[PDB]
Amino acid sequence: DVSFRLSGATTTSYGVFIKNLREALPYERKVYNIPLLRSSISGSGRYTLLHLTNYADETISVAVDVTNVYIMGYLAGDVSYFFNEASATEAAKFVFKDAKKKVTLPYSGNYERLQTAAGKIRENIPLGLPALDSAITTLYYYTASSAASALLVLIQSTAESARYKFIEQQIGKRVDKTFLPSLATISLENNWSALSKQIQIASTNNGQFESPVVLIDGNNQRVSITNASARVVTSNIALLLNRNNIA
Repeated sequence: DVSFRLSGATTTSYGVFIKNLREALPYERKVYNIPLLRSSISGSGRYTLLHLTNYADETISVAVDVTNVYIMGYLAGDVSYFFNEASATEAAKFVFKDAKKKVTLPYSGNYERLQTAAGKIRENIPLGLPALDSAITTLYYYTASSAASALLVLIQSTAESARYKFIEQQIGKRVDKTFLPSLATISLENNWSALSKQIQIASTNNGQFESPVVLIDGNNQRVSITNASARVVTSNIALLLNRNNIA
């Protein structure tokens, strides 16, 4: 398990949290020195917990599938909450088994499903440490009408930062304020599977992608990634989704 406390949080402590998170995940090997997540894992071993505490010292435990960094649900005291989808329903057989009340959220963890539930797209949902604190509080008290937005903040602040150094850096920089994520940040999130697949193909194709991955750069400019020498591959992506889990 790994923990992150908002009270006393700093750019450095957020980085340490993300490093601990990445290191809590088992990997098959490294491709271009990037950890390759496992194809599959048996029962309980497939999940890990992140204990997140807000400024007010209230904690939620978040269940994460270690093969894909997908969040399954979370626990607040003795009430558990799981996404309305197959993966989460399976996770519930193994995690938070003794919760006294088990709530099924009215949506899956899919970005589009969450955005529709939140009534806002990621471009307009603030991130940064104070945002993560607000999200934790919202989830701890389960204010239903704000939960989808809180989950979008939570997912990006844990899974997306773990997957990309760039995202980790952006979120960790905002300690006493919030910010709206750039199209580049969102582009990274949307293309994690594609990038993961192409990097693995490149490893046995002389660094060449079979199919280009189109991303939006810092200047909102559209760019096409086609090989393992790109900066996104050499200096950003921190975890790779196993090709076996990519359709």
